[PDB]
Amino acid sequence: PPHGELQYLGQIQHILRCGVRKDDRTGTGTLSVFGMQARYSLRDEFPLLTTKRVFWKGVLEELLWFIKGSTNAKELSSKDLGPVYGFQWRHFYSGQGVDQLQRVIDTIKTNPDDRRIIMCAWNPRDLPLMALPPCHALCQFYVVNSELSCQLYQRSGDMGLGVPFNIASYALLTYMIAHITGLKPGDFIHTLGDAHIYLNHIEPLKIQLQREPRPFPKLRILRKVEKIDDFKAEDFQIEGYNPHPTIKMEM
Amino acid sequence: PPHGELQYLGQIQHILRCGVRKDDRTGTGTLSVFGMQARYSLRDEFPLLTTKRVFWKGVLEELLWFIKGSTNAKELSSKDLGPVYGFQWRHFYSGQGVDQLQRVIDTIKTNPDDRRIIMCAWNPRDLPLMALPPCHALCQFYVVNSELSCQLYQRSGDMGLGVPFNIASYALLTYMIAHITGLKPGDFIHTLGDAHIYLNHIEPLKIQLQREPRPFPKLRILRKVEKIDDFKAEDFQIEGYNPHPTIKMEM
Ligand SMILES: O=C(C[C@@H]1S/C(=N\N=C\c2ccccc2O)N=C1O)Nc1cccc(C(F)(F)F)c1
Ligand SMILES: O=C(C[C@@H]1S/C(=N\N=C\c2ccccc2O)N=C1O)Nc1cccc(C(F)(F)F)c1
Repeated sequence: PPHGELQYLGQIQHILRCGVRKDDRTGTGTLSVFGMQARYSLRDEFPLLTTKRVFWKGVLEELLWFIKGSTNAKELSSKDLGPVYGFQWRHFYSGQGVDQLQRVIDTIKTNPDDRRIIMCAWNPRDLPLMALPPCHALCQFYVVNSELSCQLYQRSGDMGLGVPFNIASYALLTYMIAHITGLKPGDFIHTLGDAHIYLNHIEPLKIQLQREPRPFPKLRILRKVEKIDDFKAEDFQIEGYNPHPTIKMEM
Repeated sequence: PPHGELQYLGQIQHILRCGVRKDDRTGTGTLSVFGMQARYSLRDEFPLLTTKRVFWKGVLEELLWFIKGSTNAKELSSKDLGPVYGFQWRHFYSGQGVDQLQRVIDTIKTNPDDRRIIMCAWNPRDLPLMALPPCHALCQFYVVNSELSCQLYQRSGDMGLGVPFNIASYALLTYMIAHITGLKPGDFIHTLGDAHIYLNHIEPLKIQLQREPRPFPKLRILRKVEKIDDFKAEDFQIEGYNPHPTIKMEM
């Protein structure tokens, strides 16, 4: 079985070769392809990329912050709001609004075959801009044979910085939900609309491309946890993570 | 360049071999895989499948009906509400609610680089069921180099009946929007969550698999059209459609 990270490497390669020039909101140069998908197994492994060191601690901490429902930006001082944007996962507050995350968990428990196990995230800058603002990301969950799978659709994906961080974030989220629903993690599927590489990330990425992936690490949850709000950073241990060196993509 | 329909055939094959048994809402047997994607070129061709005759007339007529915003079910007598569900494309009436379709068209015109060119469809049975009900489908548009591309994400896809019909529907929609925005059709990308085959469709599909695709036909728009509401069925001509025989999938 080939290494899942090869998908990510192949997508970078594909964008470098066939990507077309396209400006973003601020007009600052990307190579762009529309429509991509990769599948990462979560079965006795965890897709924390190995061709560069991924900031796992920030992944964990930021996900925990989102599961809390916190809007205090400084409440996230664990030592530009993207790329996960989980601000409306819990409320739209101790009972005000729909709780998307809790609804996902309950549906998985009350009707695992449901095709509507879906949670959305919005870029907060979009909210005052218009009514019925489009989500930045939709997350769909899926259960078969006691395995929980997750598919993330992002309307756009920064391949150098955001994507590897998002792969780890939603994989971690899936591990958490599986844990509290008594299921085993299955697949994480990552699907993009506008998949793009910033011009200034090109050379660093060309170097990363020449690196050989190493076996993905494992994620262990060290305690028995009951409710999604109960997880702490200390309950998690990444083991066997042997990545190539950090790459600084200069945003 | 291999025939795009081969993607569809390969996905059927993949579901037959690796699909797992999963019940739907009514509990009536499918083989299921989670997460799929196919890309169909719209450049001087139109992805109306050839390994069985696709009911083009119903495709066109139903899309036109949705663009109208009609809720009179009998208003669609052009001779179970799925699989497109375009009921909220225009209103949520001559000015009441967000007009998703018109907003897509305007954004394409006022800011073609926008990553938020998105329109959603809901299964109407979901609406009274809960607040913030998940869409059945999200449709994202994308513009580069005067080409309009479209990606449809469906939370679930009936591979035998719904999928081929949806491929033609969203391809047609893309042709229409391109026409009125002065762009050329690019790619239609079809992405599924729960991609599935009903048990009773298996044998018919196994037979369809042994059929060789023929070149896709072309779609011609016969008149110069200005606003999306102005299209009529008569403005469209499918040419060079030489499909294998009709296959009845017995729902
Ligand atoms: O600096 C960031 C940016 C993070 S990091 C990120 N994406 N990371 C990608 C990434 C990280 C490590 C290795 C490879 C990667 O691609 N997205 C974010 O929102 N977050 C942050 C972390 C700690 C503290 C602070 C604060 F609060 F601003 F000081 C911010
Ligand atoms: O019977 C249908 C079902 C259509 S057809 C469809 N999907 N078609 C798939 C398909 C069609 C032709 C060939 C191959 C296919 O896979 N989905 C639908 O909603 N629609 C219809 C058409 C005309 C008239 C009526 C009415 F109003 F009920 F009488 C309904």
